[PDB]
Amino acid sequence: FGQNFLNDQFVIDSIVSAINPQKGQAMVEIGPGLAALTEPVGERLDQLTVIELDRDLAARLQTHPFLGPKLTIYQQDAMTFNFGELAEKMGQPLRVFGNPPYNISTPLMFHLFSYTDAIADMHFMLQKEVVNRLVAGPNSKAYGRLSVMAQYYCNVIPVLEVPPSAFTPPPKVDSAVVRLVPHATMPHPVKDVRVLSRITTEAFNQRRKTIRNSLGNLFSVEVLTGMGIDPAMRAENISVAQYCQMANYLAEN
Ligand SMILES: [Cl-]
Ligand SMILES: [Cl-]
Repeated sequence: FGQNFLNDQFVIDSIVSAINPQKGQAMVEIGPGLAALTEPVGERLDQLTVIELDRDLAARLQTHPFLGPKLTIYQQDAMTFNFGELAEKMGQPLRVFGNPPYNISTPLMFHLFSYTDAIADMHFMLQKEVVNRLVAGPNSKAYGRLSVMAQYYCNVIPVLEVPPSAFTPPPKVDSAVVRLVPHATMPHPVKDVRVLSRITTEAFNQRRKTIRNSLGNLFSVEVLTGMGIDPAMRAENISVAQYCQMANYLAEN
């Protein structure tokens, strides 16, 4: 449980103009809620898809006077949803947007990243501290596994800052809308993304320990220094490119 609904008309119109929905596109809203974004987005379209977990909230959109005829509604967890299959059915990549429940906001990005070409872009309302993590550069408390994985997959652009008073009820923290665009060309292509995922996982479990300590399991001291990496570095010190280099190393050797 845990839902906060956008109430601010001027913020909503900002988010909507930021998303810039256009007829012909395959928009998919996650957590439409009380139709705060769904209404104004819907008005611009002839067809819309929404995934809403709450049984009552999904039922209400079904009988909405204007949205009703335009909507395909999936009453379920967005985590269990095959977006690739939808993009296949739609015949084009999806523009996913909305306000995912906090409890799945991190896993859903990962889920969505794996469909790669099936997603045109994403506009999400998320906790501020998560937006900080997504866009974080090295040498920061916010820089972590998520930073590296998201930046591997996507251009990450913070779009709008949203204070709690634009929600009923207000949340305990600040929020931000973030745009994520899967890379047309991978800046740091990686032969096996599973390896990058693993390196980052094991690296960031031991943030304080040095890369030499934290992943002496996977790389010898010579391998790291042969890559230009200082073994005395902690996980926060290693650039996104460097992580991708290490992943490419293990896959090729
Ligand atoms: Cl309503
Ligand atoms: Cl992290």
